[PDB]
Amino acid sequence: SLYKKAGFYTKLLHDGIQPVAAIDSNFASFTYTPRSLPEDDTSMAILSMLQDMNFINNYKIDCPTLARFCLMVKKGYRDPPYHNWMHAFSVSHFCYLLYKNLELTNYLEDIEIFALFISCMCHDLDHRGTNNSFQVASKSVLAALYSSEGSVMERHHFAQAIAILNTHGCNIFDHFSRKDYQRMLDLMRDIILATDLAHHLRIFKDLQKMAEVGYDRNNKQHHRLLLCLLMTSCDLSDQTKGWKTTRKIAELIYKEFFSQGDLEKAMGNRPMEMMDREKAYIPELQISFMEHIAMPIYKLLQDLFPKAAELYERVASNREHWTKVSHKFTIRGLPSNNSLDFL
Ligand SMILES: FC(F)(F)c1ccc(C2(Nc3nc(Cl)nc4[nH]ncc34)CC2)cc1
Ligand SMILES: [Mg+2]
Ligand SMILES: [Zn+2]
Repeated sequence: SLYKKAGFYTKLLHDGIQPVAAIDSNFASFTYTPRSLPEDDTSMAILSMLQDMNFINNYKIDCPTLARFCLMVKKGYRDPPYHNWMHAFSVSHFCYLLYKNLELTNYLEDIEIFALFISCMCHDLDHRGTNNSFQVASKSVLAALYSSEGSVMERHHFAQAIAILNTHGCNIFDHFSRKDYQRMLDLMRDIILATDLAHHLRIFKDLQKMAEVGYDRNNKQHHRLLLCLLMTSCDLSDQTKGWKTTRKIAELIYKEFFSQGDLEKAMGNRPMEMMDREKAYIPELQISFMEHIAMPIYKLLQDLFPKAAELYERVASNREHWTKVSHKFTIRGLPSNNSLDFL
């Protein structure tokens, strides 16, 4: 359960902005797997995505500042099995895919799409590999600061994003007017807070009403609801890839969850079944998660955007795969080598 922080640019300045096709001919496709990109090339890819969506020119972002901001964001992640920089990078890449494939400019303002992308990069900053309940039970400093207000980790991720912006030479919004700077801060707050599953459960009925009634580009509340759904779709986007990706990501999620469970047992507390390596049955847990969480999210995206139908079908397909592998996976927890390669 010990996950380190790396700390407390010239290569990026020389040629950090590359045309996206030079990274991969399939870079703008829903079939691209951003986790296949070497970690050392992710900062360059973030700049390339911002350049390709024309945010650098349109918002007059200073490249050296953007380069330092990206490197600070990357250094802001610890190394738990799942909630690390590679997860934030892939979430950010999915946000770029939504922009490239769904024509978001017809549903949201350019500033909202910009905030969505930046929020994707920052959304799990300084994650400790533990959930909100753990912060409360361990009586952590983060729970002392935010438990009374809800979404302990999410409030911390936002606070860490703000601290990066307040670091000298990293303020990418420095030249914005007081009104636009505040709007960026407000959007990032709401978008990051939408990554709390408890928040998604609370607004579901309203998201399912919006899809039923149809999207209204002049309803400010519809813009807020869409941003929440888009953020959760980016957060769970590993579920829209091939079966090898979903299987590997399930292995990382449970390595992280089981370490939290071992830590709660060492504290003399009984963990949730899904966090207990002696009780958890991963195929059944993934089928419930796919059915209750990911599948309804992508079905809502399909209802609002017809081009997103392939995403839902890919998620439904990965859920069907868990049913088929459950015959070959006959143990609780993970095998001794923490790998699901045997499947
Ligand atoms: F809000 C939301 F965006 F929908 C969201 C919902 C769940 C989660 C996490 N929990 C999961 N639990 C299980 Cl069993 N499998 C998983 N696969 N990918 C994620 C995830 C990672 C914390 C994050 C965001
Ligand atoms: Mg999170
Ligand atoms: Zn996340």
